[PDB]
Amino acid sequence: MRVRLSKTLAGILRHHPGRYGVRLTREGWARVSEVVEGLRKAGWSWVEEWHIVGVALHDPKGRYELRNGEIRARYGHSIPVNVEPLPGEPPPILYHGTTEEALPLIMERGIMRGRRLKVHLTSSLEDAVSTGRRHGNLVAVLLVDVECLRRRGLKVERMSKTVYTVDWVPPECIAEVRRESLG
Ligand SMILES: [Cl-]
Ligand SMILES: [Cl-]
Ligand SMILES: [Cl-]
Ligand SMILES: [Cl-]
Repeated sequence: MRVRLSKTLAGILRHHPGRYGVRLTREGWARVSEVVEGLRKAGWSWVEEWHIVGVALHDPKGRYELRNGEIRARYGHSIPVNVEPLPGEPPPILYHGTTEEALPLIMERGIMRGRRLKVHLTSSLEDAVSTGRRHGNLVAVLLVDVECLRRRGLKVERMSKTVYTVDWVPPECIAEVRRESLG
């Protein structure tokens, strides 16, 4: 964390900009120079703007967006911001990675947001597993019926090539559960 630049940047842009001296607009935008200065004040003496540009442009998932001198995270916020969705229709199945410990409550009342503003879904099975493992448990992957969501009046918004958001996933819209412990 304190050694991982992209992980630290995601935290600044999604959860806690103020303690790095970073101001965000209500669309999530930060000045890259202000991000670099905030990281340097926090002890990252070697960080330069070309690092932050590369964290964004070489990110494998499209976590970040640049615009002349500014940067934002496209999704994952716990800070209230508005990010406009990308064009594109979601595929019929999306994945959500979680823990086996969370399954009984998910089965009762669905997937609900944690600290983030929205529930996040991915078209990449690999990424769903990686995300579940961050919750540090036996990983469970939920296969989510996207048109079930839309039939329930939930908008499914594309925030990056592979990541989509929704307010809530009703338990009826969970098509399949795959448990790590049974692989
Ligand atoms: Cl968001
Ligand atoms: Cl708005
Ligand atoms: Cl926007
Ligand atoms: Cl999420």
